[PDB]
Amino acid sequence: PGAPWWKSAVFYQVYPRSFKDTNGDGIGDFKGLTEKLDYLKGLGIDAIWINPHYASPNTDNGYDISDYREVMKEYGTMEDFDRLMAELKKRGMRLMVDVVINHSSDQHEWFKSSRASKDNPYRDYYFWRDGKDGHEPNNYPSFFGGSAWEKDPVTGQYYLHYFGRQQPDLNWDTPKLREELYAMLRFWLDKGVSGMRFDTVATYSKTPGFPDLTPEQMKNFAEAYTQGPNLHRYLQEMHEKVFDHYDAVTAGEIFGAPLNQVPLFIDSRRKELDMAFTFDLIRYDRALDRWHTIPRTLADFRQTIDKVDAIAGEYGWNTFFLGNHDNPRAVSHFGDDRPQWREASAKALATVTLTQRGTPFIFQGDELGMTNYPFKTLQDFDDIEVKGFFQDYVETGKATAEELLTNVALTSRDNARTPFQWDDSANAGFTTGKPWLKVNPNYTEINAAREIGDPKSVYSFYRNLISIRHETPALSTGSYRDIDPSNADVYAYTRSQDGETYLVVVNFKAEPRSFTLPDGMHIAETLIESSSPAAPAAGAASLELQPWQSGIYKVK
Ligand SMILES: O[C@H]1[C@H](O)[C@@H](O)CN2CC[C@H](O)[C@H]12
Ligand SMILES: [Ca+2]
Repeated sequence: PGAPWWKSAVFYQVYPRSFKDTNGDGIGDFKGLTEKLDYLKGLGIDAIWINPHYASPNTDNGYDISDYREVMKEYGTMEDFDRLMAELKKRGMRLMVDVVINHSSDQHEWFKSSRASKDNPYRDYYFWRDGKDGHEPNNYPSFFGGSAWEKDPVTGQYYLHYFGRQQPDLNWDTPKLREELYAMLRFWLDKGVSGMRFDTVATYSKTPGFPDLTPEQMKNFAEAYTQGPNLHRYLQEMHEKVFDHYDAVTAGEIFGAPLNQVPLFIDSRRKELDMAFTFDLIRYDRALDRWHTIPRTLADFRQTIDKVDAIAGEYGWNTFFLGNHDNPRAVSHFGDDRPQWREASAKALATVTLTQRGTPFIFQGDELGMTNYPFKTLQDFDDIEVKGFFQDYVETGKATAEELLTNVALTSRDNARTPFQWDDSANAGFTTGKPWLKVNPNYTEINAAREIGDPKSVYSFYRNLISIRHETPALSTGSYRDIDPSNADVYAYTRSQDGETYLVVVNFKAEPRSFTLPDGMHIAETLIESSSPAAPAAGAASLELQPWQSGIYKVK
């Protein structure tokens, strides 16, 4: 046969709100993105995943949708969206949109209607329950602070919201609701979108009766929220009624679920979703409370990647990324963002990202080596999630405001949301006004204009890597083997296909290291290296590595 285009594609994630402002209000928009398509095409991007672009009050920057058929006012008009679509097609590029249907905004007409009385036809489009013992219906906590149940004086009942209080969860147990969601998907699919990514797909099915979580379940409530008994039945129904009739690739953001459950969502035979977005790797060093970090090593990094790759089996398929809108900057998180190591570790991480088995997603700015932001106060964070931590940990006295600041500065989602650094003009050329979130001061040295014409820049390294992955089948769809899962200094692995085998070797330490190839394996050619003064000699049986050196080789 032949593998789907998405298996060998290189994606780029665009967080519109922080990509390019074209009208000075401080917020990125569609015209800004459209304006930059040549830039992304020049980088080598085959497809783009854009975060929510629908009408929204923005309590959660797009993830709280008030109208699924209207574009977000801040991003432009439907006309602008259409133009973006057309310009993408002109360049033979594809678009993947985010689909948020676990919950809607509390400003969506379905909710306004639903909440008005106990007897309207939209009551069951959401979850309404009586409280118990003078308290909420049960002990369900919300990811964004306090209880997941909010009382509404109009009826005396509580509505469910796993996330924000203004993000009431939709009721998938109601057939009419499901049908409205399907009609909604076709609306966008009919416009030609090539892919759909489903925000927290594993939480659609709620547990019948809403019994309290046990003390143990309470310790990782996210997991219990992915245990609805009708989850896969709904996902299968959605595929049968919708995707079965289209040519779009589907991807699921499997948030909170144990890795062993992943295959149920992506095994092509099950006819649910095509690709998986998991959190195991990107949160491999994150505490349960989500704002503390736990020390880990390369050994933990690779072993996690090893498990994730393994559950894709023969019929499944994974996405791979080191960054996104919900996590700290890749170079800061996995590399070394100190002035003297930022570029070297950034290039090394790029080598990892583009040689992994699965479909790579490059988050905007990582091609430049962008870092975390130097937050000084809790007020420097815009994120609703941080407010949630304050409510749950500072007001309850479990931690001081300074403790929260110290720790969340390294885990916050806002680290990834500061304006993309185009050049060194005001606000790194992101806007002519005041950015919605402060630009990182390091924009004077880290910016696209400065790296674009520099063949030694992190940008060029990514471009060269993308070019190379595109020309080497084994690097996309080939098998994967970790040479030594327990090694905490150097990450080395092979990718193979149709007799050809490649070797990737990446030094994660800021010191010289050595690597001996597996018995009987020899360097045949060097495809590329970063931070290396000399390529190995043909036939080499070992490698000498500089601090943070990376390389892709064809072996024999
Ligand atoms: O970005 C968030 C968003 O705030 C919510 O709609 C929930 N989603 C699931 C968790 C994932 O990170 C994503
Ligand atoms: Ca704007």
